[PDB]
Amino acid sequence: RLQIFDIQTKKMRENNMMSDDVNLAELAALTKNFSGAEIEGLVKSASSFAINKTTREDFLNALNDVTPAFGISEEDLKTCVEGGMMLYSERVNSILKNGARYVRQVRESDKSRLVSLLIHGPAGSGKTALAAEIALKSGFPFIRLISPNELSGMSESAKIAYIDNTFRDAYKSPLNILVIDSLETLVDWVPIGPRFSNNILQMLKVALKRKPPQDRRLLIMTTTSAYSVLQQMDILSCFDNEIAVPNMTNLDELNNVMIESNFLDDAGRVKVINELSRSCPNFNVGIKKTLTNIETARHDEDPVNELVELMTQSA
Amino acid sequence: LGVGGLDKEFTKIFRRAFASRIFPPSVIEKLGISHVKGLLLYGPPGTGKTLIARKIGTMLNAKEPKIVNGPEILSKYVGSSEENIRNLFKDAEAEYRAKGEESSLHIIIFDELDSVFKQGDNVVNQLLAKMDGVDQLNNILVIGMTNRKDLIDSALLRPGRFEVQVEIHLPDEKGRLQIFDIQTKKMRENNMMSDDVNLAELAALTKNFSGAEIEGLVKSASSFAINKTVNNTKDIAKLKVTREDFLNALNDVTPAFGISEEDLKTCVEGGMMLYSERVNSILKNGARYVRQVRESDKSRLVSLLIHGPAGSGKTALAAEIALKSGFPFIRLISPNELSGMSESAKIAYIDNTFRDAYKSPLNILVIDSLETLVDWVPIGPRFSNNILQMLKVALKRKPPQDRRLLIMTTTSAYSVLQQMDILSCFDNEIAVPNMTNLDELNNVMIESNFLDDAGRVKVINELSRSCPNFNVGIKKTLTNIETARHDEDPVNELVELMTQSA
Ligand SMILES: Nc1ncnc2c1ncn2[C@@H]1O[C@H](COP(=O)(O)OP(=O)(O)OP(=O)(O)O)[C@@H](O)[C@H]1O
Ligand SMILES: Nc1ncnc2c1ncn2[C@@H]1O[C@H](COP(=O)(O)OP(=O)(O)OP(=O)(O)O)[C@@H](O)[C@H]1O
Ligand SMILES: Nc1ncnc2c1ncn2[C@@H]1O[C@H](COP(=O)(O)OP(=O)(O)O)[C@@H](O)[C@H]1O
Ligand SMILES: [Mg+2]
Ligand SMILES: [Mg+2]
Repeated sequence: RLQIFDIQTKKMRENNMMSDDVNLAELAALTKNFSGAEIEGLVKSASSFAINKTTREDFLNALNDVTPAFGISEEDLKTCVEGGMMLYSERVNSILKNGARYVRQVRESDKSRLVSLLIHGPAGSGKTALAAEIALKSGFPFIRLISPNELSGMSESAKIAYIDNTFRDAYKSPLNILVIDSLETLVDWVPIGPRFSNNILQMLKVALKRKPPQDRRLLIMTTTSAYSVLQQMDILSCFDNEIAVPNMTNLDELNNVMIESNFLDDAGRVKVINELSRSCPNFNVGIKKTLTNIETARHDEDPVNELVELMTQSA
Repeated sequence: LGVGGLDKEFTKIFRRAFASRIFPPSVIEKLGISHVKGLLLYGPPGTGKTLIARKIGTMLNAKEPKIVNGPEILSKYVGSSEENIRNLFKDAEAEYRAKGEESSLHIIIFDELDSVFKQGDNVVNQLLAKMDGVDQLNNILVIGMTNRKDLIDSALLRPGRFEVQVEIHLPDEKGRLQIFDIQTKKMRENNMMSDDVNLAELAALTKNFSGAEIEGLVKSASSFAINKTVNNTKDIAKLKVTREDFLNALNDVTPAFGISEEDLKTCVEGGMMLYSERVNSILKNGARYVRQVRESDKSRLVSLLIHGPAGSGKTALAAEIALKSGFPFIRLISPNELSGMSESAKIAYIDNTFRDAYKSPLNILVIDSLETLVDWVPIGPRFSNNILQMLKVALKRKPPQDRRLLIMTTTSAYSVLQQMDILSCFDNEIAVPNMTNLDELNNVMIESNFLDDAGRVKVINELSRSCPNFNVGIKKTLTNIETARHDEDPVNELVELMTQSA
């Protein structure tokens, strides 16, 4: 990419129309998966800044207007899928360190060019947020997620073609990561029949075992909440490891979350725990329920007496 | 003359199709016979069917053959398609009325005939009318060429229409040696070729090549020598191609009907260690089967089913046996290749693959995920019946004319198949078990150089009383071995992962 920058900026350099503070070497590193036309567009946008004013900052600002293919889907992953992250238990830290180890292994090994992991647990635990958070810290150039929102209102034939085209594009960068969300909902599962589409299932089953070409590598993460259903369709031999995400069952974790969420002074935080000590000592709820009950209690006239009632109802 | 290889398939053609034209009309009328007016040739593409016709045309001093393309005729408009047929024979019609019996021979060539039957009738009727009906013309000879003889309707093969039929095969070692001489005569005769180039050695390296590929190889070899001087510069007096040029050129042309080595090497095999006696026994049996195939006449078809627990390592043994065999033709029909195709498309693809497999002395077919191809699901159960019968029939059929292939398929649903009643198709069964002893784990850890012996013994010490009755396949064990290598505490992580997997 350095030579492409040289070719593009030779004309600018040759007429002393370029500042001396701009270094092309750093630009050659900032643009990680750009093409020639992308560099041309970047140069044009940067020159537009100088033209409109009547430098390095011009290029740095132009970098914010051009988004390349094979880039990072920052908005979809960051905003919707992550709305808080607090270490309420040791298991979260263990899961995060294992994920980091796997991410580093994928980058620093030749034998492992394809790793697939399955994240399953009761609904509302937070599987999807962990899946996206692990990928965000990796820093790989390419990241994409497949969720039902993309396939809504489509026919089956278009669905297969779309997924196959995405997987085809996945094999054209040094590093890739893919996320799959709510596997059961993608296949249109309803238990009365049961009813579902078999072609999509077979296509996914074939895809999940294929290896990339030319010393290339990619990582796959999937999230599910129907482990038994997947057991019925005997596709458990595709994933090389599993991770379990349980719910909360101790009052200490609830206290830690309450402290992290800035509920109120310690006086009432002690009273809530004291009441729940003998109200229902064996509650079992997820993070999503608690982080919405805390939100609900804050806006009420009697937060202490309302949060306890909500906890009793949920349990 | 200009044609090498085919020797016995040319004398027979000349005996029947052309031998009569030489003699004077007097003796022919004396005998009371008639000249043959049809001829059919079939074989794999790019093997030299038109060349023999053109070269045999020159001996008789006949007019230069005309050519017609079947798809071209069919694609044009209907009116022009009907009109153009009468144009081909115009010269023959004129010269016949001009001279009579003493006219010269005219030869016409027709290519891709089967395209007309693959669906058109007007052209066939007009062709037959000019050569069989009351409009008989006694100065033409029609030659038809097709790659699939079974599709031509039997009505055309009876006497009076395409009486003689011939087949063309891929060249033998002698054929490749002769075609190389035919190609390099000009270079040899003017001293532009080195003395270190040996053709007898070149003949063996190119195994399943056709004539066009040999010509392209010569072209690339010449290009290699030419490029070495440019960058035009007057030095061209000692230009002489050499062996190294052809050896480099060999790595440039990839033939059809050839080894798909990339799929065999990259995706399937990435590690192989003999940790037990059973692996050695399996490999020995595979080698024995290969040698049985190579040096026996009674066995021309062998099919095997390798079965075991999911993730046992099935796909690795098959590819390892296949690669060491050294066969000219190796191929796989797998869900990766069939992905995204329709049902009828799948049927046609499988049929075409099997037909192509019948055109080499030795072949290997690897069918991957047999239960997945049929699209089976235990819930219904659901499956496509039509594909099942195709696969059931194809697994017993024998290749024609003393050819041989080995089919191998892998599955993990032995109960489903035995229920389906298709277990009579497979000649033999092989079972690959999982690891059940810690001494095997010790060898697995040792041969991968996981870490030093001091920490090596500790893992065994811990597993001795952690969980002595583990049962895990090679894939999961080797993945855990590698995933524990990038951690701060290899021992605890490895022990916990291996215990959890069990
Ligand atoms: N440690 C944590 N792990 C997961 N989620 C957390 C954590 N701390 C806070 N949260 C909050 O939990 C909320 C619920 O998680 P998330 O949105 O990932 O749900 P989910 O498991 O994908 O949901 P569903 O099962 O309905 O598909 C997130 O908005 C996140 O803000
Ligand atoms: N001796 C061996 N036998 C089998 N596999 C081995 C051996 N040594 C190492 N391996 C590794 O085992 C891994 C598992 O192989 P493979 O994926 O083909 O198995 P499988 O049981 O057919 O898998 P699948 O679940 O896709 O059906 C391969 O990556 C190979 O690297
Ligand atoms: N035995 C042979 N000797 C020399 N050249 C051959 C031979 N067989 C095929 N060829 C090459 O094949 C080319 C023509 O083949 P082609 O007309 O395509 O036959 P078909 O169409 O029947 O496959 C020629 O360029 C010729 O050099
Ligand atoms: Mg989910
Ligand atoms: Mg396999």
